[PDB]
Amino acid sequence: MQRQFGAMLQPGVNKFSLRMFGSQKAVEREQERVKSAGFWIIHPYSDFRFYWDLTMLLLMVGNLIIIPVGITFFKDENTTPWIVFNVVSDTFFLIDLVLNFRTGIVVEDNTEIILDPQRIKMKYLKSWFMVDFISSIPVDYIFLIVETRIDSEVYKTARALRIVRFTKILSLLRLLRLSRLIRYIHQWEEIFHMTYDLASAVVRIVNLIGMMLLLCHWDGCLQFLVPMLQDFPDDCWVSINNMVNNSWGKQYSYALFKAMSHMLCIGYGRQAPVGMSDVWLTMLSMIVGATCYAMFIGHATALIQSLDSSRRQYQEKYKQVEQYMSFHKLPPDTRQRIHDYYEHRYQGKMFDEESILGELSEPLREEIINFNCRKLVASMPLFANADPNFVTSMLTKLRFEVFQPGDYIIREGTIGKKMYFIQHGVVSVLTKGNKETKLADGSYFGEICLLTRGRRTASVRADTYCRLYSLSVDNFNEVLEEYPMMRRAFETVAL
Amino acid sequence: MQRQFGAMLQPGVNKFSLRMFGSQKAVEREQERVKSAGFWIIHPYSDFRFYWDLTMLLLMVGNLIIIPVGITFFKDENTTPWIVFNVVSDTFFLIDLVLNFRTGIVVEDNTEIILDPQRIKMKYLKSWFMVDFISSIPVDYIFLIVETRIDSEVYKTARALRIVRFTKILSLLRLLRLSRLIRYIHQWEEIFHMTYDLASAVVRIVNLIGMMLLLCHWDGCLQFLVPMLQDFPDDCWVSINNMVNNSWGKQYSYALFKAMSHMLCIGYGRQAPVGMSDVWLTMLSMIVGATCYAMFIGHATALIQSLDSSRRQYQEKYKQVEQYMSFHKLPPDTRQRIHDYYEHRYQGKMFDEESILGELSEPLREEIINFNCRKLVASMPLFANADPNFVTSMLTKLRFEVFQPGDYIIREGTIGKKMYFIQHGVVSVLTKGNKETKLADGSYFGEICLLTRGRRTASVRADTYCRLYSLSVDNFNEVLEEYPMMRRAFETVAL
Amino acid sequence: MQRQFGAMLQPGVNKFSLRMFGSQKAVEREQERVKSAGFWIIHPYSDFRFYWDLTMLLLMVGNLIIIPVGITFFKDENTTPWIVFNVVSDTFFLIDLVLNFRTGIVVEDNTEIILDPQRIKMKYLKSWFMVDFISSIPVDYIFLIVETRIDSEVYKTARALRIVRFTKILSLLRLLRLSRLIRYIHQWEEIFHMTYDLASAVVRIVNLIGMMLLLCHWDGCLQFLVPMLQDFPDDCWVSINNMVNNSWGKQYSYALFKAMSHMLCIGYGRQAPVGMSDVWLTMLSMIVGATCYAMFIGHATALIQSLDSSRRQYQEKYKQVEQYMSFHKLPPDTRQRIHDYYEHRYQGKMFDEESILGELSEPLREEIINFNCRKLVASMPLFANADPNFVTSMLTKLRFEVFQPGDYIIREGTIGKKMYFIQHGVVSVLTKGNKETKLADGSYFGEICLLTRGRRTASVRADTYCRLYSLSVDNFNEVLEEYPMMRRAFETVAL
Amino acid sequence: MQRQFGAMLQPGVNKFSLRMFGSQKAVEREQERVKSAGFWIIHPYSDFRFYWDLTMLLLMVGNLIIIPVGITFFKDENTTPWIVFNVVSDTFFLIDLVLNFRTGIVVEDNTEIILDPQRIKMKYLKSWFMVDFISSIPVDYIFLIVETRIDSEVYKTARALRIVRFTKILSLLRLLRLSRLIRYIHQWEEIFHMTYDLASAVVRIVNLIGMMLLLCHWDGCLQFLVPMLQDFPDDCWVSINNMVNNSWGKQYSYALFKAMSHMLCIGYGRQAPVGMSDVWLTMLSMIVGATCYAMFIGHATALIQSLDSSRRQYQEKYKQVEQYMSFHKLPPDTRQRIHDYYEHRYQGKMFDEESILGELSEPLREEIINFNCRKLVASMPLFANADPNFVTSMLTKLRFEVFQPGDYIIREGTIGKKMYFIQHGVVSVLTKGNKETKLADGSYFGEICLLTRGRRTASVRADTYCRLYSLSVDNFNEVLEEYPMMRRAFETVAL
Repeated sequence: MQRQFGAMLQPGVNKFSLRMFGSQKAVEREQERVKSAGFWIIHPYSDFRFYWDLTMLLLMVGNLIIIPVGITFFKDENTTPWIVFNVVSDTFFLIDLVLNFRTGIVVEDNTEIILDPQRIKMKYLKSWFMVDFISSIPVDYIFLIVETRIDSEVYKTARALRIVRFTKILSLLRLLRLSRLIRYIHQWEEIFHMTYDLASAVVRIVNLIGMMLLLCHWDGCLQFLVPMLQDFPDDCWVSINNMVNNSWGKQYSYALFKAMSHMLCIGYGRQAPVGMSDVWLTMLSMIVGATCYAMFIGHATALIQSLDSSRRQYQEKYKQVEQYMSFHKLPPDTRQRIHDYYEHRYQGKMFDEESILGELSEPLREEIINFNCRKLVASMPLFANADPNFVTSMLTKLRFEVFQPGDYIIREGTIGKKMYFIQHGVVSVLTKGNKETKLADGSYFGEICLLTRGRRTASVRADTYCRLYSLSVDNFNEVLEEYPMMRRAFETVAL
Repeated sequence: MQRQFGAMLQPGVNKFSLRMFGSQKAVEREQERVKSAGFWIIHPYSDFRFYWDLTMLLLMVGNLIIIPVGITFFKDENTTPWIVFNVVSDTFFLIDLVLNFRTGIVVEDNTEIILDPQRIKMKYLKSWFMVDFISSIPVDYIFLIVETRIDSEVYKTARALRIVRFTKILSLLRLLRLSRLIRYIHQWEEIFHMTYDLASAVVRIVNLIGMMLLLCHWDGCLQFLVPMLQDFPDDCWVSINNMVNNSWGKQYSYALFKAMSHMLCIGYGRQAPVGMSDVWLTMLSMIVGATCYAMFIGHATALIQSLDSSRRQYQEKYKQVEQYMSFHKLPPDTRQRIHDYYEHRYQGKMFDEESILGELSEPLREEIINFNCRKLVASMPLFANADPNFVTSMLTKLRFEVFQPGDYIIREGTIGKKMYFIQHGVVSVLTKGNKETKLADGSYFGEICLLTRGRRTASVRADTYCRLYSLSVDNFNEVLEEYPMMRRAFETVAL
Repeated sequence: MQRQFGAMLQPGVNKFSLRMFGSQKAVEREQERVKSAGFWIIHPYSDFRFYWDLTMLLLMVGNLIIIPVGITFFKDENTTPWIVFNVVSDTFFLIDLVLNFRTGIVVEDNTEIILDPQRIKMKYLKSWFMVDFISSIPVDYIFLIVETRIDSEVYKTARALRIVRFTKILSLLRLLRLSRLIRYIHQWEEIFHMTYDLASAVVRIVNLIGMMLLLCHWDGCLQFLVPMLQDFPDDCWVSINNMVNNSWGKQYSYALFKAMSHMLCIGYGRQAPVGMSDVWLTMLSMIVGATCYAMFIGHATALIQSLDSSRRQYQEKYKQVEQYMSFHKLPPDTRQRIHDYYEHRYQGKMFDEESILGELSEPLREEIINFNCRKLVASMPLFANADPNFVTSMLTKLRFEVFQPGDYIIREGTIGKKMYFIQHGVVSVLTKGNKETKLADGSYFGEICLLTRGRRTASVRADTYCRLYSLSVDNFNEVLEEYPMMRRAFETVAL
Repeated sequence: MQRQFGAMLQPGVNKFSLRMFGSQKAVEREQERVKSAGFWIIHPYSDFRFYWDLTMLLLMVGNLIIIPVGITFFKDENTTPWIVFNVVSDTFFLIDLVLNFRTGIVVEDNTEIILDPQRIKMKYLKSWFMVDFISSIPVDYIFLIVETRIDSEVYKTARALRIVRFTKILSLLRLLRLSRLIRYIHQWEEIFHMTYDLASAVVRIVNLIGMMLLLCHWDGCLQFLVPMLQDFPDDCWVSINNMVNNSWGKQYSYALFKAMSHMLCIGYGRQAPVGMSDVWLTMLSMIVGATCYAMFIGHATALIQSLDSSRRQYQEKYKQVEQYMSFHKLPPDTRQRIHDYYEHRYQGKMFDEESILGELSEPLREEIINFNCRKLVASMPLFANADPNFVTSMLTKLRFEVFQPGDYIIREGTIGKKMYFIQHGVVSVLTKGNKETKLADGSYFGEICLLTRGRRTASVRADTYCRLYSLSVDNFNEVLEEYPMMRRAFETVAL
């Protein structure tokens, strides 16, 4: 299958490519730009790069956990499965270092992914080649093989002891795979922000919890490593606690306890540090742990301030309204009225209807307005015998309004300028002759002033917290400007 | 009373139901939807569900406090009132587990509360049945009765010791009632946000203080439990402190001290942990306590940033104005003038008058404007002999303005465009002939240019920080457009 | 002087009364409302209430510091200057308790200060009378005198030892003066927010530092008090450290060290607590100190987020612009252009010119616009021979604009719509015949299209980051609408 | 070179001077104001002041690190290179104190840098002369020389021991160079905010990390100094740890460990403090360290809340939209539609197109609109045969719109009001006769209603997430108002 390998390196059409490049035609143009690049160029949004980086993350986490425990706590680090594990890992990392010479580079300074095979080489050499080249090759086995090639009988004096100490130091160059771990996790978390829309504070605090666990683990390995390379002098914390000859589990547990004690701000180990190794290592672990815990408090605060943002914005708005009422020295009755109005208008959380209906497109706006109000405008017989385009063009002019119980919605004797549709609540129509009718949901009132443009003949008082839709006369005239046939029909039926 | 039991399960008309469903008719429709559901379906907004969940919270808090202390610190946990307490509690929790098969489920993805008796079953089995079924039945007494049914003489060897240890482990399955505690507290705190409008940061920090006390209590019980199940070896913290045979109060006090020491970032107990049980338990308590204390700092910061939000927004606005003055390199005299203006305009706290008067309804706007200005427009004799509808339609066009002492409010010789009403402050009218009159609160000036639309004939200088209301000529013409009779009356009286 | 005492109780005219009540007439009305209240009613904004509360704060701070140290660390608390100090203090506090029956109460629910002498009595009894009545009277000396009146020879048995312990407990009822301390400090800090405009975060963090010092001091006194009332048993921290018989300075130093160690998250004292007194007292001090330190981190964060608010808002705006450029996939050259434009437009800090000039009054707006631009519009000979009212009405229509070097400010061949005035920068005018002139500060260009309304005849390219003022043709026509004489003059001179 | 020295003191034309003073002419005016000031006045924005302050910072950091270690840990502080180092340092600081009498003072209350040689003297004496005069002169060597001049044989009794103690105390007056360090670092960091636009939180947290390291270093020196001046009594921490006679490296390491332990909230040293020196010094270090660490948590939180500000603002906006959908009780299908629309409109991050295009200048707006849309309007044959000024004036009226798949972009039978250009996506044109054509990127539709102003004849449905540009009929008429020749050409070609 010489075509399937060429297909997997190219960025396939998925949710991510359609969201990045915009159209399917742009993704096909990107596939053609990968095709015209050269000999087997890997695009960093493909499927092969994804599954390869997934296997590399599942290998790097295991390497960064297993390798310091294998180096520091065990004495003979030349057993057969340990060498097998290191050689298999370094084989995968050399394969990844070769494949980095064929992967495109996503630059955040443009929308142009670099696919020039010479320019990716001249960028990867100038950016991240030295770290990956150190962390890929087994420098310790190179030093061991070269030292035994120089002297096959090197174990005569205590110089071979220094060779073993320097082997254990050079084998910590495999901890520079953290750079590739960080660069792969950021590169795929940006993609998963683009696709799935997860909260940014959750992602950053998961990243920080991962780094805190990894640094606590490395510091716990380090505070046993440095007394181990000094052959456990009588002032290190290992020999003071008489735990030189315990099992490696107890050594790792108590060392990780020292690291976590100086990380989460508790302290100490058994006693205070004594030797000059332990004092400076404890100060290093204290600096690293206090920095990581301060950043954890920062990410937790940024997470908590995004949980109730709408209700927080509501309370900021209502404190501004409290200041407005205090500035003009309003009586407390009106303050109770305004408080009840904001409790029954926004229901404790802030939203701006005008900006939200402005940001939406046209069919979503029409769909929301239809679902809200077409069941109400169908109940009026002036509108059921008209153009559906007239109704659709008229529904945009409705305004949502809220009235408290006791309010005069329509005061009798004024110029009628608005027509009201009832969504929720019960109103009372007072007319002359001491007649008081009740209107409820799905009803309407104030329609004579729309047609005739006269004055008010009856009062309307709200009895509950009424949610109403309003239609002005001027907006109705603007709707009649485009539809003159229904205007002439209203002129004839008005006769 | 076969009708009262059917009435209490249905959501009664209260402040909460009227605020959720909107109208009383919608609440009656919800009552009919509960009635047409099936055999005795409980609606989760009712009164019976409220008093039942209140009794369950008052039982769960007592259970989660008493049960770990009864398990870990006491030896013979088969005394009579302890068994009575457990059986009465588990009877109530089985009754609650049965009643969960008849409670509706409030889904936050819609406004449709599920009342289908088969769909609530198929949702509760797929969501939260296993946890409540474990935490309801006394699994420990089942294991004890079944073990004694298998072997009535099981106390011969030390196998019964293992049976008692496993009984004390299985009796901690009653601590999964925390799930029902959390789900009931969130479900009723959402309702009490809807009704009473309490600050969200206060509610969340009370929730966090509750969880911190409960986790400190459970960790204090755990750090005595795990050395107790190992029959107190000579490396646990209990036998090192020689407090195996103290009273249970001293044991609980010092264990809760260890838990709270590793929670509020202090440490340690007496000495550092020694055995492998204590090291990993101390690391667990350190992780839990550091996480809870970091979240406490986060909630405290989110609480503190909501206390002076209006004054903080004022200071952000004034720092923007300081940058505006620094950008155009204004002289310091004008900077002192602008500083005094913002001190005497907003009085240290930010509020936007135009947006607030826009967000309100029509009668509240009319009520605020009447209380502010009808005592001022009644003092002008041009307006006392006019339509009250004219005055009411004109009062909307007033604008609030503030002038510093030394300002020329009206400069003589310009086109008169505004008319000013005095709320607070004393102004000086300078005219020709070196005549300087003083005007004060309730007075007015600049009314000749409203009627005649000519030019200015006298200067007006502010002597104090004057709060004034202004009325433009163009807005007055717009008010006269709708009321032509008062316009003709002003034409006749102007003659 | 029977008039001076009546004058000092009334709120004098100062910066504070003029800012609260608005006008001097309102302050005189408040003085008349104090006069018509009754027999010597004290207004809480007066001068006497200020100097009285100042002396009470300077007495309460001394009492709350001296009294616990005198109670806990000294044995014979019946020496003569100690009794003199307590009697003089309690005399002042009884005088303050009497004067609280004549002080008005500032209610935050209205702008109406209560001055009814019966209603202030019925509010002060229902609000804060019990705490002040306990903290005012010397309950310890009452108990001592009554106990010696009951039995004059009470020192026979060890019952008098219990009497002395109960005397030292009852003498801590003087620590309820903290309520009056808090209520006076909030009441005058609100007034000093109103007058002097100090940052709110600074005031709240000074309040919190005061409470942290006072609670650390009280906890240090308490952790010596409770072992002292138990006659120093052999498990308290005092007898373990062999510091029962040291001087009181060393006892207070080490006790305050224990309190501050459990406050600022360090711990412990010498060893872990042992007795059941010390364990629960250490847990109490840990809870209080961890709460106070978490609130200190919260107030420090709220202080730090208000230091660079303008530059933070600038960076939020520029990150939105970076997202806008990333969304339309703009080339990097235009991104560098937009970056240079925002560096040379806002200079790293956000300010909105239109909203700031809208919020100001009319003379400040005229003063800023005159200082910015009258030196520029005087240099044009079309405007120096015109009405100063014409210039003043025209200057409002100028717009501030910024052009990068390389930009074509005027492109030749278009419809001339704007006229440009130069504030800063050097532009190049290119015309036909390959002629390139340089214009600099105080010059102007594009004035022929203002008069004639034709087309462009020469190009203008910016050579530096030019700050310019612009004047449109349509705004110039709007200025000519009100001033027809200068329009006719421009018609004649244009001929 | 008598001219080069006069040139270097004057502010040269660079990026900073051109950004501050605005124009090169203003910088030449500032050079003339420096020239007409007096005898060799140094301007604080020059090059000489920059390189001088750079050498002073590189000297002050070395002095504040070396001087306390040389004072506290070494016994004979009169060796030759130590005296050479102090005399060379104090010579440079006296030269700097002389040069402060010739440096201008940048005042933040205006844009006028003070260059009056008498007024800079009378400001520097009243502001910062005493601190710099103490920190410049070697007060310790003055006291030593004067004491030996008074008595040449002063080493007879133990009074010379007191002289040496007082010499080591007075030699800590060189630590008042911290004032000049802070005043130089703020003065140049303001300038580097003006030039290079680095994030403010990064700069403030680097400043705080510097102060935390310096205060930890000084506290570590102090907690050895105060036991050293008491000749190491048997209750200090030095003699308890038996480390009086160790090397100075071990003493400094363990003292810095005590300071850092009480700074990063860990504690203690070996044991608790015992003597009254150590208790109060430990309380001082605890207060300083807890304050610095709380400010570090504050700066870290302010840094973290500025990292994802755009995505945070997007999530706040979408939570407001979730509240809007919950308020009107929309069905979940429309909620999924609105969620998909905001995922495909803003792509997870908030930006406001209208405000951003309003804030830009005219050529940047034209350049962005040309790059977005001139490749689209060139493909329409109605526009390729027209004025390029017509196209340039018309391109401003395009609006960016986004449609979901399934939406009817054009519904057949309505009044045609808009014309649509396709940027991304594939649409389907349905017409009568069951004909369905596909249009893609670079195509256009709905142009007949622009010319004729009739009704719709075919439906257009979106099949993908289409990004379109729209052009209304009314905006097209407004474009034709200014260009009547192309309007007449469209009238003729429309025939």
